[PDB]
Amino acid sequence: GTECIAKYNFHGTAEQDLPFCKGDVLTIVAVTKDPNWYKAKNKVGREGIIPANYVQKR
Repeated sequence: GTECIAKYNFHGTAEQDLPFCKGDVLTIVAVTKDPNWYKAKNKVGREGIIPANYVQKR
């Protein structure tokens, strides 16, 4: 997985979203049908969909 850093706070929008905080380090675990959304995983192991825009590659 490729690590990312959250640029902003994200409160989910739907059941499948992965909420996170600015500064958080996430690992993109998969790409989705939509280019603006990725599936990632956080520190404690939770997974969900996040916006490609709120996150900074490496």
